[PDB]
Amino acid sequence: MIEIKDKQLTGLRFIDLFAGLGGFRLALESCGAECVYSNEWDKYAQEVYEMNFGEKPEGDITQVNEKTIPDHDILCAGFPCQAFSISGKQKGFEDSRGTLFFDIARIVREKKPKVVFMENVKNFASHDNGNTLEVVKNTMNELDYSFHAKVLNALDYGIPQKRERIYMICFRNDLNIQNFQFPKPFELNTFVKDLLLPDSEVEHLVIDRKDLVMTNQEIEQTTPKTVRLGIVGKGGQGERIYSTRGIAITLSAYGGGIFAKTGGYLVNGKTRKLHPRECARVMGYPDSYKVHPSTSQAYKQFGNSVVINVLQYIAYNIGSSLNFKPY
DNA sequence: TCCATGCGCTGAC
DNA sequence: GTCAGGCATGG
Ligand SMILES: Nc1ncnc2c1ncn2[C@@H]1O[C@H](CSCC[C@H](N)C(=O)O)[C@@H](O)[C@H]1O
Repeated sequence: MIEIKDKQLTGLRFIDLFAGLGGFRLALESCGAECVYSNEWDKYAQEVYEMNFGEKPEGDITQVNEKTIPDHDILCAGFPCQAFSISGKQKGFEDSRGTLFFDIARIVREKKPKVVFMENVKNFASHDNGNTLEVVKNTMNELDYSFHAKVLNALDYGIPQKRERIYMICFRNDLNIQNFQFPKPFELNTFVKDLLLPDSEVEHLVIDRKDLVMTNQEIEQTTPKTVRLGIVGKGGQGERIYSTRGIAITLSAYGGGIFAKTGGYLVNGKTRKLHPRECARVMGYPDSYKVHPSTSQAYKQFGNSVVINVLQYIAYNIGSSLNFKPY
């Protein structure tokens, strides 16, 4: 994550729904905002969240009485994407994990915050011929909010990872916000190799497959894209090796393959998965953030997480708009 | 709400 | 054609 000099969100309160690792909290707090409520039902996610923030999030949001939630100015929610990912069944709203948005609507209807800040996968904008997005837009409009949505790629915001997500920002109408804008992209100057740990700390992650097949030669010039160098097995998900001179592929939470949830990388002549810490760095998490003791749960959590830097730029712009109150 | 891995198709080219 | 992006099942 980066450092924010002008704390645009100072004095504002927000709630951390579907908290997970707490990426939204890190981002909003870096801007001076105060967290007054968090919710997450995963046991292991609750443990890591408590390790880094000192409090346990409330459980299953579907069984929480919205009136119970503390007044707040901004509602943050990176809700479940498994039902919308192109890698799954795309049942969307017909999936038990695809209805959480309505829980969000339910909370908004009661608390009416100034801002609703949501996140999901890129496919959310196209899912079901765009009906899924329209449903969200209309729901928010009927709740008396403006709706701003855009897919952003982490690689355009200083992070060496290809992670395209849809960001949806909504301002309550009585605030008359007409100047909100998604941050503009900029040149990437950091690559996977620059975030790697020393070889002496990841020897155990090295994988030596006899069926490795180099499909491309290692490049010598860094580039803002994923560069596949080869594959193992049939080359499916988790069986693809990439160059550290390029950017990391998107981290997976439920993915498989021999290089499961991180993908494989060519490092100093050897192929290996990424270490939890490296996963934290590709997600913009500061080295001071404590990862969950179970590496398996750590990979899962980062796979589901958001990129801190992208949320920071957006949070700053939300604040910039809320603070423009000329006479 | 355990950990591991071979898929087996989908969306955007 | 090229390639990035959870489910099912075994222990
Ligand atoms: N009914 C529910 N109540 C509370 N949390 C839920 C839920 N259904 C799913 N979740 C949680 O929703 C999260 C979606 S992924 C969220 C990532 C998070 N924003 C980050 O910063 O790391 C997961 O951690 C998952 O366990």
